Amino acid sequence: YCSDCGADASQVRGGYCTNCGASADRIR
Repeated sequence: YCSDCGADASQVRGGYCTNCGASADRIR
């Protein structure tokens, strides 16, 4: 998941969370 908004890991792409824009480091 994305720690900054809680979107599902499957929603990251190109090094960012494609929902809220967070960087890849914030995924857990």
